[PDB]
Amino acid sequence: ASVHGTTYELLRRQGIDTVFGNPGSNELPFLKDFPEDFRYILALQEACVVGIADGYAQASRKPAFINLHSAAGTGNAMGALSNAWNSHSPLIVTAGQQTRAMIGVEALLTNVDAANLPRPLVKWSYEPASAAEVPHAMSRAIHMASMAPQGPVYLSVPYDDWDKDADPQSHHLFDRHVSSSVRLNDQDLDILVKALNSASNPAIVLGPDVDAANANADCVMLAERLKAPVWVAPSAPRCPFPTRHPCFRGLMPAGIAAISQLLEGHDVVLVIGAPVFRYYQYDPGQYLKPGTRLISVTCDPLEAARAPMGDAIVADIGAMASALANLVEESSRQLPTAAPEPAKVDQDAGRLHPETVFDTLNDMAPENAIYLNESTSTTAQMWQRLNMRNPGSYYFCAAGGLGFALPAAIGVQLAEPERQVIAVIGDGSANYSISALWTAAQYNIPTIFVIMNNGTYGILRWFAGVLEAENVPGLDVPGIDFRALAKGYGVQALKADNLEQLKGSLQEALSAKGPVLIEVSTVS
Amino acid sequence: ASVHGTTYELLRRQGIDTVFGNPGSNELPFLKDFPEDFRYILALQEACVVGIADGYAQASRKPAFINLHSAAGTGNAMGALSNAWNSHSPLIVTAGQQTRAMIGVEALLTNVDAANLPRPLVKWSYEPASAAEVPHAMSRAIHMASMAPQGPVYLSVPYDDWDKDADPQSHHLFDRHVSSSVRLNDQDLDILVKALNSASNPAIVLGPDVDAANANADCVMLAERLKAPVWVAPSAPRCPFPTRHPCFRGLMPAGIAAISQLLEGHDVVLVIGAPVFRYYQYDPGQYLKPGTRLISVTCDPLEAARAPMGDAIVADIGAMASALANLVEESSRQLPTAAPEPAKVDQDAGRLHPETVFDTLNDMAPENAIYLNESTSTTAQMWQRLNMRNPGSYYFCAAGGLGFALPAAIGVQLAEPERQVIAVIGDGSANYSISALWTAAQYNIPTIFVIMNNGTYGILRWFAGVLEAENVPGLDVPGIDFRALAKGYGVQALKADNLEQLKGSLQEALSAKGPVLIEVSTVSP
Amino acid sequence: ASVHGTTYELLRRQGIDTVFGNPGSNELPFLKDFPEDFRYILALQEACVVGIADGYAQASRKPAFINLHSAAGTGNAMGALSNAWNSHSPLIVTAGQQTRAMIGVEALLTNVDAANLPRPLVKWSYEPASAAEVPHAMSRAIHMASMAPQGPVYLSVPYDDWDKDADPQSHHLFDRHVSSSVRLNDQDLDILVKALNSASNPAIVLGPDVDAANANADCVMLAERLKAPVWVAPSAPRCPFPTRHPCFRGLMPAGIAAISQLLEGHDVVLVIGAPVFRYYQYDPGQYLKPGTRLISVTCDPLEAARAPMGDAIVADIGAMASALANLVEESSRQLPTAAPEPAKVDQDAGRLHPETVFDTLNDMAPENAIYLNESTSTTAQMWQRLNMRNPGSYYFCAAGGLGFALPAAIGVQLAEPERQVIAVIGDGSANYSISALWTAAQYNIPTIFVIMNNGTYGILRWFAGVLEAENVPGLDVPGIDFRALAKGYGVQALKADNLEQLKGSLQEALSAKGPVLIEVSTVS
Ligand SMILES: Cc1ncc(C[n+]2csc(CCOP(=O)(O)OP(=O)(O)O)c2C)c(N)n1
Ligand SMILES: Cc1ncc(C[n+]2csc(CCOP(=O)(O)OP(=O)(O)O)c2C)c(N)n1
Ligand SMILES: Cc1ncc(C[n+]2csc(CCOP(=O)(O)OP(=O)(O)O)c2C)c(N)n1
Ligand SMILES: [Ca+2]
Ligand SMILES: [Ca+2]
Ligand SMILES: [Ca+2]
Ligand SMILES: [Mg+2]
Repeated sequence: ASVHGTTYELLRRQGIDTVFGNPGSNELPFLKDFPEDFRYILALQEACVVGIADGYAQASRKPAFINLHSAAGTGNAMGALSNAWNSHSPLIVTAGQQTRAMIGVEALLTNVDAANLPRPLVKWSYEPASAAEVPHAMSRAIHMASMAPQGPVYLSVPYDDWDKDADPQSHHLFDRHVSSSVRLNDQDLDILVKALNSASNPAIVLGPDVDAANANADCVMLAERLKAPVWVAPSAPRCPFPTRHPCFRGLMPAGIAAISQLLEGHDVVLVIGAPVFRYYQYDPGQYLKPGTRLISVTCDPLEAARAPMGDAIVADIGAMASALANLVEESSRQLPTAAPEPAKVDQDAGRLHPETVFDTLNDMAPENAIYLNESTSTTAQMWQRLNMRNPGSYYFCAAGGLGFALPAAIGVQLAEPERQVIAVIGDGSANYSISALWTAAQYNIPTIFVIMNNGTYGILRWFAGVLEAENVPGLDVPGIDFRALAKGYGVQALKADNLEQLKGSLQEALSAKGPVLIEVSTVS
Repeated sequence: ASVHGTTYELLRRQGIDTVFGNPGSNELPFLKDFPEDFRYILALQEACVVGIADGYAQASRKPAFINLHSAAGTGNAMGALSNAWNSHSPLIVTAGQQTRAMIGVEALLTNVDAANLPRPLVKWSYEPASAAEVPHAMSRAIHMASMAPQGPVYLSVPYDDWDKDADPQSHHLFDRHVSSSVRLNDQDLDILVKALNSASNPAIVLGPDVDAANANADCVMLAERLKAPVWVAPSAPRCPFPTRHPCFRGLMPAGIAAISQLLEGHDVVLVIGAPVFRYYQYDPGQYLKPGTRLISVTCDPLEAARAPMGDAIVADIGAMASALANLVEESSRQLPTAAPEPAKVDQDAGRLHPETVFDTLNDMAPENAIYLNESTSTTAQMWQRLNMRNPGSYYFCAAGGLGFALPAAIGVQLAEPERQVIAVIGDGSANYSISALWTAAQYNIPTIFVIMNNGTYGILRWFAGVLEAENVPGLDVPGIDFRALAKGYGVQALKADNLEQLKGSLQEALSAKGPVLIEVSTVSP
Repeated sequence: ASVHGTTYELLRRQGIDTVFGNPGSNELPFLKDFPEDFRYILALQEACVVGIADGYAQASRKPAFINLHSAAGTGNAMGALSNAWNSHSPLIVTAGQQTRAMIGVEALLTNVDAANLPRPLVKWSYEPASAAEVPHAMSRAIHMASMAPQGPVYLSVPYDDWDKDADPQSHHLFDRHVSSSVRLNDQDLDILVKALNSASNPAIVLGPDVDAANANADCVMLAERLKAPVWVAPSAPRCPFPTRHPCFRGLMPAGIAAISQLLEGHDVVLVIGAPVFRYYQYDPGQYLKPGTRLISVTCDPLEAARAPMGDAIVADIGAMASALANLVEESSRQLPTAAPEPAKVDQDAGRLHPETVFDTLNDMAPENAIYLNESTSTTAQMWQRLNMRNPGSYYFCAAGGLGFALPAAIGVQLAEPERQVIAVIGDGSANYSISALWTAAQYNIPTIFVIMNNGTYGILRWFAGVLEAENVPGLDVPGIDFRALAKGYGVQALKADNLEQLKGSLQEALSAKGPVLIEVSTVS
């Protein structure tokens, strides 16, 4: 058997049947004789390729396979990999390398010191020392990406390797099962449950790894058992809790003082599946107010190590959430009261307020809709106004790297064809991966794109105000016609200059058969 | 003085007055109080920001300054940095980092292992140990970028550093002059000259570093004195020789066997300013045929070390080219036999052949026009059919990384407002950096973009053909409206479905005052 | 408080009270005002510092703290870090950096690209961006080194940081508890238990991580339950099992074909706490013969991902071994019969056979002795002839990096003052970290060093034979007088040119009160 055949059988047996790519000469030998049982998803830009695979991996909760072209292709994908690292996305990234005979002279398309290129944004980077080693390296890549903490991995393969003969003993690779679904030992776990039962005013904080492990339901039960208010960790890449649940308290502000102030009065704080903490703005103060004890459960050793306070437990979030939810006593305390419904903002017949857009989406979108957010100046309003009952309903670039939501929305839609994906993207962020639109049109992926157009870098303007910075250039982005951009890539475009038009467009988009883009004129 | 004021004074004193950027919160403290003598050029994407800066640096023959945001921004620009490494572009890439007080907890926007991120694609990568060191670090970066072999450098700066006090002794950095324009010592230089003089059949091979050093004229004199045929190194990122000069033989095919054959018979082969060699396709054979002696002159130690044959000299192209040009004696040998004329290919009144397009461009474009090529399948024909007699008249992505030409065509146009830039770009390549068009509109850079739309990844379909590779997915890119994309970013758009329309389109484009995009319906392979 | 005080308090609160080091100017501001509750162990060389700390960490099953000088000091120690990586030794390596004001100009003693230097032989490499962060960085290092899979970490600190003001919120670091004591979920653990109970002919293979977790007893129980033969994985760094137990089958030869042959007939092979596998010699063949299924329990994701065959479970060895040992049913199968005692080799009145030396050590050493092996050409003989009943009784360079055993023997002896340490080192290996002897004499660490002198690189001479390689230079090391070297460093020395002198020297050595070195004349 050839390395080519052996490799595809490996992918197939490990449950991988989709290839997200942008091709090059180095990758032709691998793409040739493409298995009929495999699917290839072309994106025009590498940043788009990874974004789409990222959305697909996250929604499907399974590793995604990518094929890029040498250093140039890998390089273009770097920004996307930065997000994938933060969101623990299981991405197997392969890139074609020059033929071994030509690597020495550094011929054109040679990926120099290839393993080093994507570092430090991957848990594993590797180039095999021989063709026969390739299947085994691929097997390594598959399990490294899938083991906790999940993350992107990198593999470089010289194009001449694929036709070579593969080692017959590679058959042992096909059916390897690697598990990391583990939880705290019985003894220590009982001590933890003791502590939770004995707390007089517990609070719970959930991060994206809860949604990734589909432990949302288990967390809901745990909260109901402890009668505890629930928060989502700051800078949230996902949503791990029904946002209308009486326990839900909303998105924590990404500041040190702000968070210790919020947790004040809570004697024990259970953090599940989140870093402690993913702060953003400079907000000096106490990490925790005296009287508050923090206990962290995380799947990532790097997160437990760098937390500046509290105890940490490194385990699988799914197994841990399940264990706790089923072991804690039912507290007699009153169940928390659901937060009040957001106030209706005053809306004239002009440009729409971000609050109005969200309220309208909430009224018109299906109950099982999936939202992506890359509208940076309106994130807070988005969490308050969208009712998200189900898991996997929200995605936001995990490292703050723009260009994520647009291609990811296509990947997510591909992963969940029964759920309407609605991406809310700012006029600024939209340009980073605009060409992903073409993939949506080409593969009939009925994703809905809502472009929030206020002609500027909203968030940046705000920051410039709180720093008091004057004469800052490059904050404005006038002169972009997004309907023409969407026509450029074969996507139906609509405009919403006002509320009347916004409802009309939303109704039309929801009904349309293919992907639709709506340009909304929002206030500055 | 603040680190902010000191750093801007250093850039000012070092001849930098332009900043290509895409801003983020980590960079606000730096962009604030933007000096009135500085000019900021905004790009919607990072790849686009770097590409434009690259074109600007290569055409101006001076280092370019870039400001990006954290790892996300730097990452988006990696593909572009691969090209820049290969073309020795002097680029100074600075990226904002999180406040020092917030790095430890790895807050959002922290650039982890910052200096490691752009490796191995930069000459130098660094994050200062404190605020006061920032100005010094910036100096190191400026000089690392400008010193032979020129290249991109990376500097990460925590945003809280800008408002801090600078070391008073930082003033010593302002007027620092560093020179690397050196040449072979007199003794060894005379020996080399003697070799060239005694050669009975020398050949010359020029690389992109010749055009970078503006050594084209000196190389012409040298070629004329030696009466030697002149070739351009394979995968040529630039043009270092008048393509219509009688010594010019053309672009070398990127194959080991193809090159040894072309050089057969030449007792002495002098290679100037090129890697040896930048092969591409697998084309196994002899590196050099017996009886052929090769001498390479490079400014990059890495190039001299990796060459699989010949002697090498690591020196400044400018100085070396000038020295040799004026040292070699005039040979009485006869000039090289005149090269045949590119045939006028068959063309009906339907979709245009790439050759028809190049012939028309060469007939209508000004003598001092600058071309940028990102049409991968038509490169060979472009070189045969375009008369480029001046320096700085050609750019092609140096590492083969697509997404170069479009933004770079804007950078080049900015650097040379008196020369008409004409980007020839395949429908595939055009998508990698499409948003760059917005920058041309916003700042009214009158670059002309010619999109060769054949609906496919031409070069790939061909390579798949020779490999007898059947059932290869992802080679077709149908359903792309480029006039609509141009409109989306505010650029005037025209279309050419046939020869007559192409001519009229070019005429209109050359008389336009702003950027113009022309979608050309070319024949699919 | 100062960064200096805060830091010593953190180490104190985290259980650290010993600094192994070799000082430099960059380390003076750290070492000044050395806390009275801390002890400092000086070594003449860096490879020796880390070797000693490594031995101490392995034997105490706790993280060892190290202090080295800048780049030159760190550099000198990288061979030893190579062993520590393979042994999963929890070493916290700290190295002084130039003052922040001088790093830019690259003054003398400046550690350029400090974080990159130790890579990739460390779990985590870091240099704080400010002095106030030093304490937090130290916290990360401590936890990163202690979390499974344990291993070495590296922190570079500019010497001017120590005298700076610490962040008051640093107090949150002091009592952080981080646990990775985890095991497979009940559901999946039940399936594994069933597979083991239904096994018709199971075998067990143990690695060094068993002895590290002190799960030896649990493994014994598991073995007796299942009535299964017990191997030790190849290239063994430690001894995870009593070598005279009825189930004990010995150390597996370090080859592919040899191991699959040995496992032939066993339907289920359970590998615990070992890579799969640490092969050495070139022995091509089947990874496993048909009919043999393999299950591996490892605490290291890198090991699980790279095994060429079998299923894997990534969990804590201590927790998993305990659960399994108490869950599996008692088999009705007949308990294996103990391996027959090794034959007595013929010994004339001249030089000594390695076999004779081990037989004599076994006869005269205490039952709780601790052996360290650096006699590369006599490892097999050593495993068969030494009866090691207890945990922590054997150590061997885990990456085959020589210069480990001499200093490590000192570290182990320091960690275990009640157990006699006996290091068996070849004349060749003795030279790599010879100056370590000084430390044993300085602090009167009564380690016994047995030098096997055959005046050559035995193992190398043997390998040159298999490859029929002739005319190989540098294989002989004549003219080394080890008694004079011991005298040079203040250690009592004895000689043994024959069996009668071996017995004599051994009795005196064991009766000795300080360290002793015995030079034994062994056959070629
Ligand atoms: C790749 C990348 N480039 C730049 C930034 C910095 N950045 C963050 S938000 C933002 C403005 C986003 O504009 P828009 O999409 O309009 O959101 P708005 O603030 O207008 O709601 C920028 C430039 C980033 N986070 N990632
Ligand atoms: C960033 C990047 N991605 C992928 C490739 C591989 N690649 C080389 S040529 C090519 C197709 C280019 O098509 P087009 O621009 O239409 O030129 P044509 O071949 O059609 O003439 C691709 C995908 C590359 N060189 N750079
Ligand atoms: C630092 C280091 N250098 C070299 C080697 C290679 N090596 C392994 S064993 C050996 C010879 C050891 O000889 P000795 O300690 O006398 O034992 P003998 O083979 O004589 O029994 C060498 C050179 C190594 N493993 N580590
Ligand atoms: Ca905006
Ligand atoms: Ca094309
Ligand atoms: Ca020896
Ligand atoms: Mg890198």
